[PDB]
Amino acid sequence: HYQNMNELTTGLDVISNTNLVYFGTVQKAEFFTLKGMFLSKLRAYEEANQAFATAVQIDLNLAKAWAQWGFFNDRRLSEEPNNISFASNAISCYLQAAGLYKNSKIRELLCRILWLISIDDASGMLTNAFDSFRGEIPVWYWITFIPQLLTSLSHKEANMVRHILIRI
Repeated sequence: HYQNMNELTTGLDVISNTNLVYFGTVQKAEFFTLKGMFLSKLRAYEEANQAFATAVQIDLNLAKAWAQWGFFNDRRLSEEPNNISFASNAISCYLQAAGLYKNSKIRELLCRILWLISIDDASGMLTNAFDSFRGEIPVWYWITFIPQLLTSLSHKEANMVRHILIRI
């Protein structure tokens, strides 16, 4: 039901009502994201955000929970003058959906973060939150964007691109 707009007013509650006891939380977050991302499409600012904010509490994994909150912060911050530090949340979403989402296409969100570096003026909270991650990063998957990451060396604020360059 993710397409076909008109059923989204009754596609939310038709799935948000069962929520059984599933002998383990290997799929609870994909519940609390997917109906939550039905609230991402239509303008529902608050219950999608807390639904993602509790689905991220369930496993701290299955990075589509980390991703679609990034797509929803794209849907928010594509609509306002983007001087504010509200995309630091988005770069933390794409970055902490980049590493652990393994063995599939990361080029959408990694090609997103290569643009989100250069909205940098003038808050350094973007590169501070970029520096704030610890864990795994897709060492092999940056390679395809390495021309676009070397002709972005020439611009200012490349002192965090060097962390991507150094392990390649």
